[PDB]
Amino acid sequence: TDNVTLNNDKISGQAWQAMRDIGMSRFELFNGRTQKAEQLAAQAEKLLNDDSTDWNLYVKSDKKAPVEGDHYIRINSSITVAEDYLPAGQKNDAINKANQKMKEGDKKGTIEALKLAGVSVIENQELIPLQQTRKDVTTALSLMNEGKYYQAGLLLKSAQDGIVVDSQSVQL
Amino acid sequence: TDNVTLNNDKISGQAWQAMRDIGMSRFELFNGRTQKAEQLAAQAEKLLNDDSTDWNLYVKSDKKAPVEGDHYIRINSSITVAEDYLPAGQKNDAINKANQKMKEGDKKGTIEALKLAGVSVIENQELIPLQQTRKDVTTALSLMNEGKYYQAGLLLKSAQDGIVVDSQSVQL
Amino acid sequence: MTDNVTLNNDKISGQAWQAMRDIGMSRFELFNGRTQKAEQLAAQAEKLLNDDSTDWNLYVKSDKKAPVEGDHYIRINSSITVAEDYLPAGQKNDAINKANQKMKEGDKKGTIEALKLAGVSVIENQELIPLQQTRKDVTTALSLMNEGKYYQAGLLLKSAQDGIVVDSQSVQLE
Amino acid sequence: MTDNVTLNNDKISGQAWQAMRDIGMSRFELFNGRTQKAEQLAAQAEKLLNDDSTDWNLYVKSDKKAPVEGDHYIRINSSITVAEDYLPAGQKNDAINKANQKMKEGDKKGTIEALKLAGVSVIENQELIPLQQTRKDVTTALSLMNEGKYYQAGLLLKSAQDGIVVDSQSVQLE
Repeated sequence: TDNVTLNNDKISGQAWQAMRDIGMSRFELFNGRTQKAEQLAAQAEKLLNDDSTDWNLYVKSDKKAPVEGDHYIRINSSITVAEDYLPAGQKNDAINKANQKMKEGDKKGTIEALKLAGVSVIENQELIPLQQTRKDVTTALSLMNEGKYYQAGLLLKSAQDGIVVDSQSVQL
Repeated sequence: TDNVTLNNDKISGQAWQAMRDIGMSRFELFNGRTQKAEQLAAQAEKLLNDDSTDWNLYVKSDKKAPVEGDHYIRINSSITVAEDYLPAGQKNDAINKANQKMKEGDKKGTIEALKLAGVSVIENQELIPLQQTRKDVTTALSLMNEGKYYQAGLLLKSAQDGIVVDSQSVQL
Repeated sequence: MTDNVTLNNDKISGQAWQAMRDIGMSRFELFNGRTQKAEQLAAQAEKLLNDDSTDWNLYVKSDKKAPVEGDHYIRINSSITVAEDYLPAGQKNDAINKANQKMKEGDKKGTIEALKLAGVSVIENQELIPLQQTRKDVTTALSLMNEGKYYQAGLLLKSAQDGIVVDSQSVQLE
Repeated sequence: MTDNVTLNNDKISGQAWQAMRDIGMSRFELFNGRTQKAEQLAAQAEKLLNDDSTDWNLYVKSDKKAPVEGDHYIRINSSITVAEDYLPAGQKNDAINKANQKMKEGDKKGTIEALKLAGVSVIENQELIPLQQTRKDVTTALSLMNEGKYYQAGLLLKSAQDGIVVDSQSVQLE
């Protein structure tokens, strides 16, 4: 399933699951189960090339991908808080306000109430370069079809090293 | 589903999925969807306390958990290789031997052939303390039932910081 | 503690890098029962970070909004990630030789182009900290140590470290 | 570069820590078109790691099998992870005060017990490297730099860094 960032940008659940599959496929090479490795690599190839999927939904438009003509897409998002010192009594009142804002679904009000609590919020967006990752998966399957399993492991690993984490303060 | 380490120790797919749920639940707090946060926290509570599950299957017996009477369990495993220098021609022959061993399902022969290629293999086992994590999830749900959403976020984060990565050279 | 530069020649604060190292060591010594050593380490970080003979604008990454109003991210480290496409070895080894010559020549843009021909993409990982927010964490951590509130000081030092972010960007020199 | 100790008082190599820092910087300078500076950094790491006036046994973590036959993991850094159970604040703040006094007193075992009463578990993260395998990576990286094979040298420096492992263990002093 798809999730969303705080600014409501879509996150690809399929590409996330394909990154999980790629990592398992590499493990199964070393585990001596080469056919399960190929199946896992194939599932990631299908997840990443699904023509039903609208891949433009997940593109992070303001980040230049390594290869020309490629794009980064979002595959996960997580939260980092950083608390500054505040007297506990004034912080508690501020957090109470934040909690009511979360219950109200007010995202911007949540960030603002948290700011008054000395709390800042970073959003870490995990990204992959879609076409680079597709090419890594396809060449890896080609190497598996040649019996070059270690070399396929190298390509799968490369796809995983292509993941970046873009950490940005929250601006709504 | 369950996976296995190289020595064939079982890995808990449910606890893995509960760690993924915990992290999403914390995000949804900040995202201002407190009820989806509670549902995600509840799914992790059910995954982690399933009495159908044989939790002793996943225990890492030789690692002392923080809290007394608790145990670490395995929730993931991945591979790190470290290549030493070898002339390319003698390495290629060694990798050929390794690839045939992987095709043969011979794990120990794979590690040995890889050694002759200058390649060593580390297994990173991701672990969680089961009862500590259960308690974190339950208190977090209690705090959500009191409307203390930020404070529940703290407990969910603590569960995630409890994850350790045990990296060990492969011995079969 | 001496400065370095990114691939684009932007300055990197070695003082700020050393403060973050001291902050980590300071927190450890708290739990190690050496609070006096913990304070000297945090005091070292505070004076590294607040040096008013240093021109902190040299280190700012201006295209990144800091969490706290009026703050800025500064560069404290740069590292390299490569990603290798599969290539006919002869074609790759040939372009690697070219990229090696460009590195000898000090030709950064030639190095990136040659590595492209070798199927190699280069990412530059810039480690950043929010300057003023980090100074405030250290200063208040020091106050807490002087008040004997050692566990609480460790909380603020940890929070300073969690402010470190890594900006991974594909290399574009021209 | 000076040594420290773990919570259990086992020695930590500051020389090895500094070599790993130099190895990272050396790889960066390769791509930065400063190969001469890259070699000096790797040469610094090699002589830090191979110092035969240093007693490398002091740093060995004997309960951890290194990947290569006859090698050993050595400690290059220690850090702290805490995990806090939810506790009635009054009960927690009370035990934190006790833990703060134990840290002032330099009483490591008292600090751990007091923190337990506060719902706080302490993990010590020990960063390790395989000593001989790391020396070999650096030495051959230097050879590759002298042969003008700069990209290939970066491969070996990267491989040295990927040998770093973190042993996270709950704190047990008695």
